[PDB]
Amino acid sequence: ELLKPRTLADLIRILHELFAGDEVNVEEVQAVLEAYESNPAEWALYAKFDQYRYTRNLVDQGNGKFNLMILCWGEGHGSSIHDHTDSHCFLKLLQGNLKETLFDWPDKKSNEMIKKSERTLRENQCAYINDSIGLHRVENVSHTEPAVSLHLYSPPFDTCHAFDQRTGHKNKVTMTFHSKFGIRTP
Ligand SMILES: [Fe+3]
Repeated sequence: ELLKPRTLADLIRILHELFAGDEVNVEEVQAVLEAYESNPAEWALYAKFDQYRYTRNLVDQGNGKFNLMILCWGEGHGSSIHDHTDSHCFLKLLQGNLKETLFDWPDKKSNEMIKKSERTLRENQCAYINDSIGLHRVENVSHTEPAVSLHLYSPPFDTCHAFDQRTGHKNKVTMTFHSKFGIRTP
């Protein structure tokens, strides 16, 4: 029985129920994430920005089944084209807008990675991606509005690959958390 999360804490409790087992009902997780109405007071603790690039702020470790984090994107901040390390990845906008550009997996031959499509994710919308679907880049293209997004990855992962748009070549990157449970972790 999927009920509307009343608060971020309620959403976290519901997610612990949806990940109690070994598999993931993607549509139900996406539905509950989308149904939570962003309330800035509830996540202010995690909204720690950096002037130079987006930050990753861990909110919950999902009893080992998933990492729930909040990403804070300053104006013009964006990610690399990347994969998701054989994990499910849900992205819900809490504030602002983000541009998501989708790319297919490159072939072994060096070549320009041409985008398949792009879309604007708006406040409260939840997107989903996994390696079977493809790769993506996420960017806050706004010149005046910082963006904040809520991400859930299952299983949790600490590394992924960044892809060079000019060649398709990839390199392993290790993800680092700017804060954990509201505490800056330098
Ligand atoms: Fe991603």
